[PDB]
Amino acid sequence: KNLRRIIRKGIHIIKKYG
Repeated sequence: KNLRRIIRKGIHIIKKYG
């Protein structure tokens, strides 16, 4: 995909998990 890092950026949630 494109802007994947940007697309998921706005989301960046799974990263705030653990």
